[PDB]
Amino acid sequence: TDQAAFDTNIVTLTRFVMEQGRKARGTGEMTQLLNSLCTAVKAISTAVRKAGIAHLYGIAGSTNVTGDQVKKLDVLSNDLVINVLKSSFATCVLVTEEDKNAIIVEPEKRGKYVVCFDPLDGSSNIDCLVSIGTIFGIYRKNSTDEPSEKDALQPGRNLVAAGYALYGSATMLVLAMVNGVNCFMLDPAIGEFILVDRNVKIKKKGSIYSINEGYAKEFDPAITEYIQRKKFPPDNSAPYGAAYVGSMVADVHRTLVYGGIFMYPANKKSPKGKLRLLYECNPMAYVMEKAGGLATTGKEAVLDIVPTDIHQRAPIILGSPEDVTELLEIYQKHAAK
Amino acid sequence: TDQAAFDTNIVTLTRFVMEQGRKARGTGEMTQLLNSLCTAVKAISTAVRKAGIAHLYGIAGSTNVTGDQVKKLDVLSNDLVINVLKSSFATCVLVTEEDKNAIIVEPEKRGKYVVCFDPLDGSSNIDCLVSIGTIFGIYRKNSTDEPSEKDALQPGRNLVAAGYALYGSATMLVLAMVNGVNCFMLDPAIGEFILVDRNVKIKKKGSIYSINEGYAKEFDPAITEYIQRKKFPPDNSAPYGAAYVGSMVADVHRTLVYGGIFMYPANKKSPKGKLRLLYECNPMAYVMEKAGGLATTGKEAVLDIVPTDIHQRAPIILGSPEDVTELLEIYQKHAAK
Amino acid sequence: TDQAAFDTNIVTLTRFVMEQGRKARGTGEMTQLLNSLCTAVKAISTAVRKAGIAHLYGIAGSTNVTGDQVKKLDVLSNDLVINVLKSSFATCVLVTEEDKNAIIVEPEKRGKYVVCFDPLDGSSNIDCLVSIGTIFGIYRKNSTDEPSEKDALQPGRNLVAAGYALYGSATMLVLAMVNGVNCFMLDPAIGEFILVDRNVKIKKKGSIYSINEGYAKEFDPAITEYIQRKKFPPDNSAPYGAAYVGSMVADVHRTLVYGGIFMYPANKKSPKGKLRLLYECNPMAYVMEKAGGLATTGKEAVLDIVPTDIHQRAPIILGSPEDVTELLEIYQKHAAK
Amino acid sequence: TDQAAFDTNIVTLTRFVMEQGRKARGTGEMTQLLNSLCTAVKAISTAVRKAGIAHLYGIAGSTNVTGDQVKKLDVLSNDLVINVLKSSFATCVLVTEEDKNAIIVEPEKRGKYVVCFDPLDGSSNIDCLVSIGTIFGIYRKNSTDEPSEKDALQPGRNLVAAGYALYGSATMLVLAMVNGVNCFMLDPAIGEFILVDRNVKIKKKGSIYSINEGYAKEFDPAITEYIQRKKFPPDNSAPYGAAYVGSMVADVHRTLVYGGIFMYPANKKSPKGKLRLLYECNPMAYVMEKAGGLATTGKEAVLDIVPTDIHQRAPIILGSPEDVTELLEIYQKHAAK
Ligand SMILES: O=P(O)(O)OC[C@H]1O[C@](O)(CO)[C@@H](O)[C@@H]1O
Ligand SMILES: O=P(O)(O)OC[C@H]1O[C@](O)(CO)[C@@H](O)[C@@H]1O
Ligand SMILES: O=P(O)(O)OC[C@H]1O[C@](O)(CO)[C@@H](O)[C@@H]1O
Ligand SMILES: O=P(O)(O)OC[C@H]1O[C@](O)(CO)[C@@H](O)[C@@H]1O
Repeated sequence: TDQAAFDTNIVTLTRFVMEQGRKARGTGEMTQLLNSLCTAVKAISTAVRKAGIAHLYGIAGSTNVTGDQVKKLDVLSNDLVINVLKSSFATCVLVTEEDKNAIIVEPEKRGKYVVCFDPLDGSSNIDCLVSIGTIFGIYRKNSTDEPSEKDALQPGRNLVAAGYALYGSATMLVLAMVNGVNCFMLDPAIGEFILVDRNVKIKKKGSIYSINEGYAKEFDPAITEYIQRKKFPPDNSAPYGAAYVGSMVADVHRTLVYGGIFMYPANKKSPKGKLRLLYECNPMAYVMEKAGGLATTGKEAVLDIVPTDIHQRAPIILGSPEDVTELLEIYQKHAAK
Repeated sequence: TDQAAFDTNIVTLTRFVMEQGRKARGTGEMTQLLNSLCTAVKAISTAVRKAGIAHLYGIAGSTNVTGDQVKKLDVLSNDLVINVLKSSFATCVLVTEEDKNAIIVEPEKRGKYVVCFDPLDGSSNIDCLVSIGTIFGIYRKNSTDEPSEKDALQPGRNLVAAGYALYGSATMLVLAMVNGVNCFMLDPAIGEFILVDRNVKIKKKGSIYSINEGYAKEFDPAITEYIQRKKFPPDNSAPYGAAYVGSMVADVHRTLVYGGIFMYPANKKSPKGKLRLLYECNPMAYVMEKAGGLATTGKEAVLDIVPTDIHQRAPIILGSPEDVTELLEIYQKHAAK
Repeated sequence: TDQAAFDTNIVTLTRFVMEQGRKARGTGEMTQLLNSLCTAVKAISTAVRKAGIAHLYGIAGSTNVTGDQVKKLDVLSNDLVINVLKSSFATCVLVTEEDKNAIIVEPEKRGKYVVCFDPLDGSSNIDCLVSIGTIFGIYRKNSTDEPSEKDALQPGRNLVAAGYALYGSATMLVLAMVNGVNCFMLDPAIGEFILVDRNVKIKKKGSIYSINEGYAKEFDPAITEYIQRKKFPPDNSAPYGAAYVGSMVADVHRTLVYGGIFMYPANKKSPKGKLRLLYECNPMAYVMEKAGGLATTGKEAVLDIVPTDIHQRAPIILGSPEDVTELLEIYQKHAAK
Repeated sequence: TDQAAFDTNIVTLTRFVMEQGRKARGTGEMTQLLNSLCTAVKAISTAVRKAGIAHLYGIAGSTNVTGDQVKKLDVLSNDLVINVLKSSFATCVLVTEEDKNAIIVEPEKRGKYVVCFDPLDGSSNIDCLVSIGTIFGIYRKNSTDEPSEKDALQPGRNLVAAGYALYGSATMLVLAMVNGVNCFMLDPAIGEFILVDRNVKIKKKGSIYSINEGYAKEFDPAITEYIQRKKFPPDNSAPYGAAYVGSMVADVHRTLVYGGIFMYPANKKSPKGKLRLLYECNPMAYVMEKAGGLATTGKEAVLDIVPTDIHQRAPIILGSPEDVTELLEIYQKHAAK
């Protein structure tokens, strides 16, 4: 249909819960949440435009000496991305990798929305200005009793909203709850978030794939098989392209468009991959599923584990329900016993 | 005291009610409000950097032909500054000058916080880039029954938060409720509001005054008396300075600092002045009082009238409790009968 | 369907100064210290507007630093300029307010220009948060001599252009040249003082006087037996309004975009006015007479003054041809005995 | 107490190019089309990043505009550049991608430079929202002749500088000159490509190859019987990782700030590579060999190519001295029969 109108309007993130929220007859408590992170999708959004060199220590007021000499900004990100959560007065179990374990919230600033986020999708190789941003997750807190680190030990299948934050050039927060996916391209001129492509649905026939191809030898003859099919497509087909930003997001957000498919299991160096799942190989996985995007580990659906530790890691391979789920009959071609 | 610390923190506006709000054991409903205006203290904040010439029609997507040929942006301001209020789902009586009368809110997006604002402190003479911004007001809706235009007919004395928005260079939202005043200097780099001088208290001994001195002849021998005292300070004193931006804000925000005092009654041309009080000669008046700032009309305390019409206008003279209230014994020197 | 978004042939100051000097093979060295002056102004806007991430607000504590009575933003904003400029080499002589004695740029550079200015005049009135600005002229000199203070000593009728801005609701760099009055507005999207306000000439007999009537008893016989003239135009008709910003910078702005009577008479502390030739008289006033707006001092004029000190208070008095000629005629007639 | 806030002697690109050319009286005309090229890039960052107030998103409707397969941001971003540039006069010759045939700038201007470029290469990969960029070289020519296509036809070993940027997590304008590799980062606070990343040279034998292994069956004998070499370095040790951005621009970036093996071999649709001399080979590759990083094509090199068409696909293959020499040695040895 065609009628893309003129201005006098915007679509923030507040409105998304401010609106849908009451339609669910509630408190607007679920919302006390993500704004603090919305406020973050801009906060660090811009930190990297500067993160490069003469911008951080001194030239920004950085004095909370954290680390040995391998970082500080990263910690500074989450360093306000912590109490900000307390500033919402509704935080329960503030789940964060930065800390060995979470931090159980004080009697006062407590709710029933356990935020489980990665305060940084390993920006590390920030020296190139690649596609990175924020990460998060949450549960409507299943239990009741004095919240210990505990409950952040919950599957995405019983998690109604796990998510990231992509600052490419476009700071665009794709918010999604237990119903669909929706991106909020920000507007700095107005320091305001603005939705853009109303509702997302995972594509079905891609053409680019993601995993690390720099890694031939060590990989397995089951994954190093799905590989063959792209390179050497079998019944007279055309070779799958690829672009590996390296990132989980910057490749698992391409998936949100054109046609990408991450592949990343036990890299042999590591027994499961490189994503500390509970706020790594999950937020994305969840967002795709709502969108009708079949997420998984290759040997297990990413949203269905008994979280055997907070900072536990895991694999994720998702994209085209024909292409990413194609690996079933690849893992199922390599069938020896 | 001295300990002005380093970074890793910010003080928005959300937090002010998100925080104080629960300390009042409520819904966070009062807050669904002003964010939409917070979102505005930035929204138009920047409209004037452009408002000047090659920025508006076409070059911004302006097509909702309002007026004869004397404006459009102004209407465009409030043009989104309207439904934005509906986007909060808690709006009752959206009070706005732009319209002859308010607009009574539909059953759905209704609360118990009647927002009474001036969507524009007569920017008109925008051709100079002077000190202007937003305006507002609100009541915790006293009645109950089907809200007609009605209730926006309420005194500031039974109004717990009337306010403006000053974009000088510094977009700084001084929020205040029934308890004190607090300004939120924005940060565009993060499109985020940031409080600055914790708590305000009206000064007591100024040195600059505001009213229009271009107007000798028509003024009265009671106001054209307070005048004498400044020009010709009596018992061997020094002449009061002045700077009349022209604006109500840009002079009644100076009052918030250094030492100003607006004077502005029936300009004779008009029977009460030029401020359509209920969202003009009031927001400020109220903000000063909390701060221990004695507001008034000269012949009546600005926060105590039976609102004899929505768009009704009125006078306001406030500042130093010795200086602005000095007029009592001036109005009281000119005592004839 | 059709697509429309923005300007793709933008008129950058760089682009008018790169094509305006073509009247006679402009050499291509004017904009040298112009785009090099530029960056400074461009920058200083967010001083008053922003806080970086923390400015004077937070760093040590509320220490009683009463040993001086001048803000610190006054040297970081000055040096910056005195530093961005010398790098284009074109410098010759230097004179400011936030400095002392004539400082120069070695015969290891040098070009042909003598910019006389003030870092960001007003400063203090940014505390009351007014949208103030800054005066700043430049010189194309006649000298084989090594930069003595006697070199800057030239009246307005001998400059190349005068310039200033006002970081108010968008900075607008303003400069006067052989062809007239332009007005460059600033795009923050890219940080750009673009020509979006071409030529500018005011209204012949503008109904708006200008000055702080609070100084009533301080001015000489003219202005006074000249004030009520405007108060109630002897012609019985339209009396003058007043939007006297309060801060000198805009005292010239608003007026310009209109037509009014701004000025400064010799009072008590000012038996020679107070707004220095080299930085008030020759820039803004050179902008003015050249704008087609009469500019005055006291009895004499700015376009003809030679200081003893590069910091010599030369009065100022300006507006529309009729608006000010009336007054110089006031003087004419006020020759008295 | 002490006061600290920012830099007050900033190193503007304008300021390095205004002082770098002093090696021998730089004439002061280099930065002419440089600050005039500048504004364009400076601008184009918010194309991908912003939407003005509305871009392609909202204006008419989702009309099936399938008559073409190239975005519209491709001409507003091009023209803009081809328009900001001609205004400095210094132009000589013009060659792009988003245009056709040699377009020039009349003998009513002209200067000495021939900037060959692409408006914003990548475009499309901004839909998937990747932080892409743009290649754009410039020429200081040898010609008494009237601008024939035969004039641009010069290899890299005959330029004055090559340049590009990547509007990713802050645009960084990058340009190579007689003295080496710099890296100007962009301050949006004032819109400034400043020198905050001085000199830059990579790691000698960088453990990170570069290219889309998805193209496996498409490249010539070298890369292939060269791939597993890096997969498992014959030295048994450290195998190469891969952060192949996916988009050519950063395919040169990240690498640079590290050390890797980026390249492009002649495949099916590319029996002459695909990344044109005048805009891929001579800019970025001139940036490279001059960066101290071996740059290649196929058998021959970029620094020595003469096109039939100003749009002639010249392959590209580059990285660290050891990283690529191994490969040109691969060719050496791969002389075969
Ligand atoms: O090892 P690679 O291929 O460079 O991938 C980068 C990895 O680092 C991270 O940023 C971890 O923080 C992951 O999300 C990501 O998978
Ligand atoms: O008439 P003056 O002195 O210029 O004052 C401007 C007036 O216009 C307004 O902006 C009205 O919108 C008032 O708030 C203000 O008092
Ligand atoms: O009220 P006063 O004493 O005339 O001071 C205001 C004037 O003085 C200044 O401080 C300097 O001229 C300006 O900002 C303004 O023009
Ligand atoms: O996966 P492919 O087919 O090699 O395409 C990606 C490459 O092509 C381009 O589109 C042009 O080189 C670049 O962005 C990138 O280097």
